[PDB]
Amino acid sequence: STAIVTNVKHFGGMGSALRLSEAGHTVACHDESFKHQDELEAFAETYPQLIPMSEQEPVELIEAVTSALGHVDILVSNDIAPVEWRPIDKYAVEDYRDMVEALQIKPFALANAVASQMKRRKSGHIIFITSAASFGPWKELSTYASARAGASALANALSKELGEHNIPVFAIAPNGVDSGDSPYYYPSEPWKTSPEHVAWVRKYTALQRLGTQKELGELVTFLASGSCDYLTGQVFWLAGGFPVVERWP
Amino acid sequence: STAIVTNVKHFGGMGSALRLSEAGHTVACHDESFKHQDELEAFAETYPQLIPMSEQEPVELIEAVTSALGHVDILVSNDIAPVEWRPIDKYAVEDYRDMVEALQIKPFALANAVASQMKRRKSGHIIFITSAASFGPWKELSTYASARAGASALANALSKELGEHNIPVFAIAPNGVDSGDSPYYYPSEPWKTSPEHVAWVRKYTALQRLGTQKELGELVTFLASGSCDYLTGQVFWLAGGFPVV
Amino acid sequence: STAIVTNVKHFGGMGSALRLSEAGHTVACHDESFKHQDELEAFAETYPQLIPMSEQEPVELIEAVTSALGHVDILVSNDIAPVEWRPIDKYAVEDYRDMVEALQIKPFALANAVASQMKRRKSGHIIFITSAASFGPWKELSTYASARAGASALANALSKELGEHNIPVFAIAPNGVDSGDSPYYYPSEPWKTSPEHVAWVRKYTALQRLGTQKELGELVTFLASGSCDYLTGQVFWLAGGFPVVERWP
Amino acid sequence: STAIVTNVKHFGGMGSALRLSEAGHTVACHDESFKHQDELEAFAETYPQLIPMSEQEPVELIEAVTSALGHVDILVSNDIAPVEWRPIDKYAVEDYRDMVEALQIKPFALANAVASQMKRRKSGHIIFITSAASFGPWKELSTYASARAGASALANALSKELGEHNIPVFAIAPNGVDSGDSPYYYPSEPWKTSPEHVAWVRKYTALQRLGTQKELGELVTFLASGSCDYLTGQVFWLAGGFPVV
Ligand SMILES: CCOC(=O)C[C@H](O)CC#N
Ligand SMILES: CCOC(=O)C[C@H](O)CC#N
Ligand SMILES: [Cl-]
Ligand SMILES: [Cl-]
Repeated sequence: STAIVTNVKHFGGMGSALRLSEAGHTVACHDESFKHQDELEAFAETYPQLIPMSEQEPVELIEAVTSALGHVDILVSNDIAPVEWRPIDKYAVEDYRDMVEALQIKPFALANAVASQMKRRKSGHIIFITSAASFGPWKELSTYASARAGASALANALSKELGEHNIPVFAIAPNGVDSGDSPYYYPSEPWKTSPEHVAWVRKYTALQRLGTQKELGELVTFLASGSCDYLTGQVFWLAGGFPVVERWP
Repeated sequence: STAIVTNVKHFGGMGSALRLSEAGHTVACHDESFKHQDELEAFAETYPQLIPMSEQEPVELIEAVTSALGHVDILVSNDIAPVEWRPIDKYAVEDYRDMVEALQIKPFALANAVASQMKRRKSGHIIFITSAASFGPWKELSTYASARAGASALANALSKELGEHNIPVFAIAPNGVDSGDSPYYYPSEPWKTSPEHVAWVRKYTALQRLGTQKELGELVTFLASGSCDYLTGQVFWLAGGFPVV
Repeated sequence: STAIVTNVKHFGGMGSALRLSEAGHTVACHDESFKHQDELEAFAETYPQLIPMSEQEPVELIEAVTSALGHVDILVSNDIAPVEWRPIDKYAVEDYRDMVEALQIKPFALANAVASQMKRRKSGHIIFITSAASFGPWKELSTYASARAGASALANALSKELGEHNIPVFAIAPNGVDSGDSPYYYPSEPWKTSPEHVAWVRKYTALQRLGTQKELGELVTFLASGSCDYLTGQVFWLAGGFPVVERWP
Repeated sequence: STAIVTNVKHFGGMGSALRLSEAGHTVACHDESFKHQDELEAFAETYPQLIPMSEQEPVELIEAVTSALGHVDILVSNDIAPVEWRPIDKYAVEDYRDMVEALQIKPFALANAVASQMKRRKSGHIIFITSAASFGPWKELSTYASARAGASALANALSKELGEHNIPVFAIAPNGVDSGDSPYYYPSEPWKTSPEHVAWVRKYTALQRLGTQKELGELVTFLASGSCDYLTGQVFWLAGGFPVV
């Protein structure tokens, strides 16, 4: 079993890669910083179980992995963009097109690049990492919440055509997952150290804590194992019960 | 009260434009065919209570309506694109982009173009016509279902920020709505006439029939009326109960 | 067209009755207080357009209305119970059975009592008034949120069998609808006068205000008019955008 | 780690009990047939790693497990009732009550009976097995679909208060899961053997097959493991993609 995890330094990247690899997948990793050989080889050295790739674009990346490693069994599309908290009327149309490019077009392109090989052998798994923002409580996140919805609905829709070929498709919609040094989307500073951030979390999530990288990695790996292919199409709300609101004053 | 309905000859266009008009709104209309003065004039003669514009892109359409009728109270973004049933590996990436542009970037642009003047007047209603295909039963409809889902979520997201400025936002997600001569998406031929289509509609929908332009128009007109602003954010599933098994 | 509205003094009762009647329905009204003729006739006097009934139980009530007025076209099941904000382990099983009796069994019994006459003439509308609590943000409302869900799912399920008979079925799930002198569920004191209650509302709803009885009545009446039978099965979230949560600290 | 699985011979019972056991939980089992020492003993011989109880009602079942194995870490409320396809006007009101009691009051009672000891230990997992029939495509299933929806919402509601005490709550809503000899709800005869059933499953579900007890059991065991507590509140749609059109 060979896996691709994208943007491996951010968001759900490391949880996914590290846990897939503990389980025994062979894990090829994409990141933007891997443009640079200095960065690539420092990651390889830091994590000798993982296989970093330099390729950046979807068709590029799939083919390199296929040639180097024989075929792609598991695709984890771990998509990122910075959130821009503007009122609607202060965006340009181009800003949404960029957001949609990074969050919705991307996972479609990776799924387009890899499907035919997966269909041909009647096996594969496909996992999009999206966001609990999809139909959520926030305001002034309109470009971000909607693009994430497009992505979650894509996974569900793909699940229905790819069933005949024995290929499960899933979407994982997180909130409040600790991201360590990564700014996407809950870095340990400030979320783990600033007393207000710590309090906001305790207020508004049912479990009263951040979720861990391990919990997200454990999920990606459960879905990829083939123990429960029958859940195909599921959007998973990986949000620790967020939001909760307290009883009336 | 001034309204804009886009792509007026297709999908929920006529339903929406005609009902708004009966209700006393001044309804400006957009459509691709109004590029051609020829077609525009034919429309205006047939529909003296509607006012068809030639303008095609969102900002010029909004500016032109604003300048000739003096402020948009109501936007109905009636969005359409040719659905092509294909398996995921047979599409060009560029085909998804085109489909997202017509079904998803376009309602954003129209909202983006009208939002600041509605906030200033603290008054307005915004309606996206999307689709019941979002998270639906279909296969090989992946581009369409997902683009339409993006558009529905956009309506919900905007309702949340625009509430504060007294501006309700809605999506209407149809299936099986009669589109007359238009092929977007259930044209009278064949859906009303071919025995085998009539029976498919009768089997997989609860009311056992197609929805009408009057039903669609009546919903748009109620939403826009100011009578039930407190539904803001809602996705209405206009599908007569589809599917049934 | 003849309508029944239940518990007419509470919740969505008056909005429903008054607006149905403005539209030209003949409106028969049920309330618990109508047990007492003193209360009945004061309501009749106060509102001469409306027809109060004394009957309390579903079979009882339907038959009286049918005999007095010829047939029932529109059923508005406007169901109430006091919410009890306990932790789960502090309920008795009986407390949930009571809640389920008042919120879920009741609307089923009224729909059971009236269906056959509606099926026979191939016309009718059925409206349950439930609650946005159904899958909501609250805690320690567990008996209340779930019973309301049972009721909303009932409406949807009934819509699918009653389509062949041209009978639309809907569920209206409110939050924060001003209820005047009624304690179910947002009385004007304190919600309209106490500065904290007013503030909580501004914090957490998108429109930053209570919803009105008129807005709810306008909806029941729109659905009953037959202008848009094609929405059958809809659960309407009549909650003014609740909940919203502010940007990160 | 101690678990309880109810109605163990039906629906998701064996899936759940057997997988939990393989994972090192001590699994107590309940079932109507364990009224009769006869049947209980036959079960215990066949399944030496499972421990069947005779107790029938929620509080005695919980007390008896607590006293013989010393604290319930895991509740799996595997709920069942005979579905009778009838139109709304043909049911007795009392038939809805019975259906609500078995599918909805029962998981409440079991949760109600175990919650305080889990809060004290700040440790526990609670899983309801419900149904994909909630807001589904079926007609004349009104009592069943609604009772199951009540049960699913109960899981979500409890997750919200029990979070604070470190106790995750879940529902699993199945369709088309092989139930072996059990008639709740897809027995091997006929669903595995009759040509016409095999083809219906093949047509209306995306994976074109029935789910297995191993798949169900693997989900329960993952949820209960402590590995992904942050999903708490989730309704898992275990339906292989049903329906498709
Ligand atoms: C705008 C706040 O961010 C989120 O909603 C969640 C984020 O997208 C994913 C995580 N963790
Ligand atoms: C427990 C708080 O009450 C609600 O959720 C809304 C209420 O049930 C209906 C209204 N208005
Ligand atoms: Cl349509
Ligand atoms: Cl099942």
